Amino acid sequence: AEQFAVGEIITDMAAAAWKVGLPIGCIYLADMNSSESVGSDAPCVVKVEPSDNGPLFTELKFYQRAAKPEQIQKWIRTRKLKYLGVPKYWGSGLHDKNGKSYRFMIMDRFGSDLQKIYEANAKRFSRKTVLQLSLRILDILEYIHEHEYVHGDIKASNLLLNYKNPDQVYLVDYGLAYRYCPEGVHKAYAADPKRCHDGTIEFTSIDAHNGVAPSRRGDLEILGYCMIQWLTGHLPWEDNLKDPKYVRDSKIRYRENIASLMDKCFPAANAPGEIAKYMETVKLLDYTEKPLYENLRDILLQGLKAIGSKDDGKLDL
Ligand SMILES: [Cl-]
Ligand SMILES: [Cl-]
Ligand SMILES: [Cl-]
Ligand SMILES: [Cl-]
Ligand SMILES: [Cl-]
Repeated sequence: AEQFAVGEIITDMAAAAWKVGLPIGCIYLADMNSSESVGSDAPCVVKVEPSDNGPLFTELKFYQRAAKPEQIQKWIRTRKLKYLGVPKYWGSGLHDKNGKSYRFMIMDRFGSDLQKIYEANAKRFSRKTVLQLSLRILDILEYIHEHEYVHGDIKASNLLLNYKNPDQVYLVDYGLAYRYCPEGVHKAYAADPKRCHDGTIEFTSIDAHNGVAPSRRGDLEILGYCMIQWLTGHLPWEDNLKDPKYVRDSKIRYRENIASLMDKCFPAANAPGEIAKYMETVKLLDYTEKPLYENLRDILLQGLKAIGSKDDGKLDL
């Protein structure tokens, strides 16, 4: 069931016209309407799903609320950032084909995901790379958290490079993102019966393991586990992913004793102190507490000093 005729022109709900190209779920290259065919260097994609697909509705709502082009540029200029790794929303609508109803959404097109680059690099990323990636992820999490959402599923496969700049990383996939703070009121410490997702097992938060709705501390903890994975090739619990009980137990005990996480993950002494410090600060957060994002970035910046570097934006990939 091909939802589009290749090269057709579709009009979104604001009457913006787009042309549909080849497939890169169901995701087609896309560009502005013109007499030219959509090419392999197209700047957008169009995602299309049945109109009763829950995840695309959720993601679309996130993008409409938090990823308006002007909204992101405004933030970038005011916070004095080089860029912001939240993808831009370009439009959406309803498409009916073959007696079926579909929803589509136009968004930025990206280059490679980090997971492929990570594997091509024998499952290792330098300390330089990890610190530079993570500073930019903290800009992204600060942004989405300030617009009432948590991601709950940060990982290398959800991190894409700017197609035209290998130093800019973007966080994608908001189909199971969660609105933790609707209208400024924080969700209570409790399960959300509308939410079925626990994140990705190896990286997810102790909160999600405990069956409660994800909050901001959860996102920062997920990034902690990513940083260790990226630096070492491994997480302590990776041999028991099939049992969630085991994964949660190891996570809980290692939070209680961060020095033994450092000893386990970086054998023969020598753990990078900024990672331990980062974890210690995240440990301090209550469920509903606003993180001190700039302090977290500072910690990471001390790491860059230690290695003879600076925040020069170079991902080194
Ligand atoms: Cl805003
Ligand atoms: Cl994750
Ligand atoms: Cl929450
Ligand atoms: Cl929190
Ligand atoms: Cl290995």
